[PDB]
Amino acid sequence: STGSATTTPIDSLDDAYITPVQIGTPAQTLNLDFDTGSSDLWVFSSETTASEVDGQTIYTPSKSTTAKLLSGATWSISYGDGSSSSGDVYTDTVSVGGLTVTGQAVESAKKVSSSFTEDSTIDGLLGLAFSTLNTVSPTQQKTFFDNAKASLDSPVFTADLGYHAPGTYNFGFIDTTAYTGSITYTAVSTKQGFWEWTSTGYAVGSGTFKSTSIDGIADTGTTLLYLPATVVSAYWAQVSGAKSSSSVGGYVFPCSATLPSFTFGVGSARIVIPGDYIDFGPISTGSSSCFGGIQSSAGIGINIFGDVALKAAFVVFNGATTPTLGFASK
Repeated sequence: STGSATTTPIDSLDDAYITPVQIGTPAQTLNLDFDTGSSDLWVFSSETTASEVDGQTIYTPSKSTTAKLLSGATWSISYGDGSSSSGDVYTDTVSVGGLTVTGQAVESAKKVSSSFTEDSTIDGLLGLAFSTLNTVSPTQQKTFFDNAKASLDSPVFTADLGYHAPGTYNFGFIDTTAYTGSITYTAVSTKQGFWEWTSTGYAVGSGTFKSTSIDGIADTGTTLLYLPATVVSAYWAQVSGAKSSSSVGGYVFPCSATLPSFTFGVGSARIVIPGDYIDFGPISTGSSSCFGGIQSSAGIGINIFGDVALKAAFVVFNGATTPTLGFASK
């Protein structure tokens, strides 16, 4: 089997991407944030504290003939941005782009933090990291991908995120029309439960490539590119007037600037992020200070190849017995 679903930016900045997901019988379609940096499929639901729901579409398990309470199971998750959610668990039928999993754990939120409430466009998350990070207790649950894997034509999924445009998540096949050149594969460590890999270096604009190992995670659920302070300083030094602002929370730059590209290495291959992808617009409405899309990972504890980086590539998440990651230009 295979599946193919379109993923759409939630706003004009590509702050996140939503993908429609069918849950239950009859289908209830919710727009979920596919997150390769976490491993819980959780939704706004009929159980979510009413004051914490503001515009989201909810899953109502009592209206699904295939829903079953997973008795005694609870979940609770905290994300890198300080947001969180928790609740109980049902199993139900879940379909993405025509690919169906029966008995998928669907984690129903009883509580969500303010950032989730405030984002009316995101009805939940669908985790695509390794199932070892799943938070369900006392019986850990598998991700949608892990459940689907054995049925897929090939044990892979691909992320093809758009810049200010829709893109595609495919399951079970590699669309050879969706990228240019060849796919370069690179080793993955699953020791921390992430799609963790080592970039071979970087360049700023038309500058020379610096060969240096940068360990980080491929994370579709993180908006920006978070890299070591040395790398980030080298980038922003090429933008007149750019500075790190503790009050704003990162690097800012004059909105009048033209940003240089940023290149990262995948083995001997190179992925180029155009300068425009690094512009996250005014820090506040009407400001002439703009927020940068490349930020320091110092004090996160991990480097993160988030959407800024991933949307410049066609990315293969290879879930074979020894997982790997593939990157191609597009």
